[PDB]
Amino acid sequence: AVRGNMAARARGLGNISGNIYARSD
Amino acid sequence: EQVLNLRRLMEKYLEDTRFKDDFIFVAVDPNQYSVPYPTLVVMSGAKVGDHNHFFGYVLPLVAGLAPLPRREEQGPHGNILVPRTWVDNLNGTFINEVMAAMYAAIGGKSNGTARIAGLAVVTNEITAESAHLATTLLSAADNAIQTAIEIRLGDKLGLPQFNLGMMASDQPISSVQYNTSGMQDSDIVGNPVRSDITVTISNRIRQAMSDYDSQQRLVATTGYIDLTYSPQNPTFNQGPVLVNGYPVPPTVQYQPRYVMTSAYPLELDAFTPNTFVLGLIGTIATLNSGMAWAQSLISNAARGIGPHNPGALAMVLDPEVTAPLDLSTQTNEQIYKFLQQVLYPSLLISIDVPEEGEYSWLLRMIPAAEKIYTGKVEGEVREISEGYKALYRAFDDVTLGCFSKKYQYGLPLVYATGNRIPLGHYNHQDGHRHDIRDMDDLYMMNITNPDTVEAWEDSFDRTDMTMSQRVVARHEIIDRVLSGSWEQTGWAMRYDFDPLALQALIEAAADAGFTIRPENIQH
Amino acid sequence: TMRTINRTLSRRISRNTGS
Amino acid sequence: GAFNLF
Repeated sequence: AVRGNMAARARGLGNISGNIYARSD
Repeated sequence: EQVLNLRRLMEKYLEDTRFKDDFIFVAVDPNQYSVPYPTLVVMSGAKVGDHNHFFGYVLPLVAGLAPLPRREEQGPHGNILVPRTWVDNLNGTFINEVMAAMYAAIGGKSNGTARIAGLAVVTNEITAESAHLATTLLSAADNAIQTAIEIRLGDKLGLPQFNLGMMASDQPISSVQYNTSGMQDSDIVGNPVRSDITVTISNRIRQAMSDYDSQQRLVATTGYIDLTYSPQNPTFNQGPVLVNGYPVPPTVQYQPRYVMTSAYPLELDAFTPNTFVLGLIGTIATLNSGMAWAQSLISNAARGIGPHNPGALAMVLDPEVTAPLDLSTQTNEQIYKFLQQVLYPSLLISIDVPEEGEYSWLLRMIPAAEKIYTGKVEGEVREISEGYKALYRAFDDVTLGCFSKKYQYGLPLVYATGNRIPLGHYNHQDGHRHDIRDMDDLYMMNITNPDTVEAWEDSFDRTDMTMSQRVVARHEIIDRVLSGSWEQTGWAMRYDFDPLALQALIEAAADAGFTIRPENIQH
Repeated sequence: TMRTINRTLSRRISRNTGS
Repeated sequence: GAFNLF
């Protein structure tokens, strides 16, 4: 067979919305 | 004699306050009940209408007893011996005996109703000089009982719950600390917990006229970073792997993973699932602020050769290399460039759920939401389970009803990995006790031979292996590595979240008027 | 609002007491 | 089993 976990790659969180951060001034 | 001392200390502490008659203590011992260990039960009641409702907290004491032996099981090839711990002896008979004792304590079935609100095992001896531990246990039991009462009867008793609307007139902040040398965090019993990354969420206050500055700390979270083997197959005539719509170098074969180990309040008196959701939101927001999670590996690389050296990946990168590389003389950007060639630019969010402990009652909701649909016959639309409903309701209530508009009802929220993780501690060479969870993939790469690494990864990844086989393999590897000088205390299970659900939750929190300003992020 | 959260969501036994 | 104990 083939070693490794294939489902773990698809569950990664890449980026989130930028509106959660407080705006300067 | 452990039950008597603990009960005496609790009663002595309570004798001076105004809550003398609010608690009932029940002692259960094997000489009259079918229980494996001596236990103490702390009970409290609440009255709605003309009915009484009682809730109890169970505290078995196992200090001074012999450890459990191994059990022989049935396998595909033959018979295997599986290790066991204290929690394995708490079956339905124990629950029935505890319920019978609780009912006998209050007077009978006609005097009210009784339910179990939590369970925690105490592995340390209790003497006549342990007032602090007794006070902490009493506080934890009271918090659990009050939270259960609120959850069950808030609508009838008019008891509110935390939500993001109470932080509208203030400025939340966050901070992160990377520490890996010295003592670690401790639990209520006093056992070490791995605390490689610590995140604190606070609130900023300024006086209107006097211009004074102060802050209020709410909750804290601890965890660490692990690695998972996940090679990419280009030879199957498939498209290239895209992360955030960007291709990756062909040499990347490892996926970073974040594991949460604990969460506790700092100045808040009550800890509810809503507070846990707030802490999770804060941790997610902080950890993604400019790739701040790689700072842990960058800092770990500054120590040089050691069990946590990230330079062991040089052997993966080049087969000719046979020794870990030393990166203590490289700049931060050089280390980042080196890491970019072997690691995926993404993070996996996971959590360890203990089978028993101080906050197991709170954290048991995550496993309950893994099963979405009950197989009951339906007229038109399939029925949805109760744990999923509870988790969805908590998520929607924290964000004031925006999660429902952002996320579709019925989509997955939690996945199960199927790995059972042991809990314990061992003696470190620096004179302190360290968490048994220090043994990970990097430790095997830096300390052991590639065969052990392959066996560890196969045990963590193979799908044609039962739970007992994986447990036996990991136990054998740990015993061989540590020469048998360690102690086990319990079990834990690992679950991970859905990234789409997390993104929807972040968007809903942003849409509710909640913002956070990290204060410690560098570069 | 956040200043008196312990009054709104109170518990009988508190871990911290102060001097 | 512990999660469904009580």
